[PDB]
Amino acid sequence: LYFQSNAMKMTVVGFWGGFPEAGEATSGYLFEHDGFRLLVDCGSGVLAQLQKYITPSDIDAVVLSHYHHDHVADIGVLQYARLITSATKGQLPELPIYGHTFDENGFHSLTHEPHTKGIPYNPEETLQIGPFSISFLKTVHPVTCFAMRITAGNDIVVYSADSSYIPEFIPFTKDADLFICECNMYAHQEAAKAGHMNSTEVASIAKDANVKELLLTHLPHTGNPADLVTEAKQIFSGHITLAHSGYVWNS
Amino acid sequence: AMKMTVVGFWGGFPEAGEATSGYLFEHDGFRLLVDCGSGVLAQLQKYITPSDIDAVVLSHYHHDHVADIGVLQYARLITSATKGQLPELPIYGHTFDENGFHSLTHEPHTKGIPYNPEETLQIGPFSISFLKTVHPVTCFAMRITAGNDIVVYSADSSYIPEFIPFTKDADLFICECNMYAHQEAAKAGHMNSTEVASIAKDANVKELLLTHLPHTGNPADLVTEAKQIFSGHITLAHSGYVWNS
Ligand code: NA
Ligand code: NA
Ligand SMILES: [Zn+2]
Ligand SMILES: [Zn+2]
Ligand SMILES: [Zn+2]
Ligand SMILES: [Zn+2]
Repeated sequence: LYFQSNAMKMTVVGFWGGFPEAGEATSGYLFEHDGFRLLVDCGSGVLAQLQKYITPSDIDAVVLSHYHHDHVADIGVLQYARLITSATKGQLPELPIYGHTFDENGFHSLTHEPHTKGIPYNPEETLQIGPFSISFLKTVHPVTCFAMRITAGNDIVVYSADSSYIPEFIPFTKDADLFICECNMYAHQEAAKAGHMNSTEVASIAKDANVKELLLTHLPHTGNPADLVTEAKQIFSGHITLAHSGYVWNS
Repeated sequence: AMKMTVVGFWGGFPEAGEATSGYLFEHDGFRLLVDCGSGVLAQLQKYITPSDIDAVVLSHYHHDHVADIGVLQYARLITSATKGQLPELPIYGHTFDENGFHSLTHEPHTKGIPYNPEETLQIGPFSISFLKTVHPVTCFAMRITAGNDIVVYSADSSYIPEFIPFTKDADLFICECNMYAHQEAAKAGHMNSTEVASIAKDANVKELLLTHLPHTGNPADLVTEAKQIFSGHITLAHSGYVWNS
């Protein structure tokens, strides 16, 4: 394959855990490589926020970690956007939306023929979506969920999706250039019961896996989330970024 | 007295940084959200908090009118767990879409409450009657009263003459206007500016608010088109538009 390294751009579209704060969005991350636009998760407010960066026609594929509302809320209106745009501005190609099949109802919802098509992913195999190669790790969370290791050439981006701490994250996240990790809890808070991680746990993974940059996301709605960075810095010495709308990372 | 804030107004899907159908009604401190589409929970918090919502009522289960119900359920759950227990939030909807109605319940945070389109519904200080619209899925327009004020919300529909008695003397008619005057609307279960203006005229409404807007052309032309037929006050929906009685 002839996909170039160091030519991937990741833009944070939404980053709030559970529900969005004012004027923003829950989980949604735009990955771009040589004109191919991959949307990772598609939560509440994501279609509105996405259009700060690209049009709905510009999306080439969507991939989903799990079917919680904060990760899929805008799939339906995305399907309507493709249908309406095709009718009024010119026919678009069928949009593939990649999801797991452990929630059959959730997976079925991804297809709105002929505008979008649900395509299953197999978490035990490596998926190719345009220039992106993706492998998966099953997380620990109240519904079936998969973390993703997204590569193009030699680039490595890991997205935790949602999880409580598991040691399997260490080998999975090994040497990642960017680790986009949920951090729903502060250091003083127990997170595992809820299927989430705290800043201590997240920082531990970043350190053990020797990641280059840690991006704290899926943020809580109490406190000052900047404190998560301060807490994580006590443990992990690499670069730490707090997710915000329009944060851009270049590989 | 009654107040209405446009939270979202785009038809089908939202434009950048905005939202699809969602209208916040307020009377005597009671906050009623009419429809709950995409981007609505994000936009709503420019005005009130999720805790502040007292009830929600839904015209139909198309994605552009219900997309944010799930994250609203999560907002109530999360807020109760972290900031203090909230009352159970009633979400009123029709029962003809069984799966859609069932979704509205997430105990103990929200509860689906059926409305009967043949009866008048009482939600706190608001009284709502319904008109079945013509649209690809089952849908109901709403005549919403509090005190001496009347607001009619078309929800989504192709033109039907039953709108005229239903909308009679409304202080505000919030009407979908998905098509320009030159465009066929009925076959899509929508209305054009000519049809909308025809209802406002025949019903003698006091203000007309054009909403559920299209994503082509210049929507200001809808106002110009409607004014050729309806001589009353005409407003094009935008984020944060406030109507007061
Ligand atoms: Na393109
Ligand atoms: Na209140
Ligand atoms: Zn989540
Ligand atoms: Zn989740
Ligand atoms: Zn609609
Ligand atoms: Zn509709």
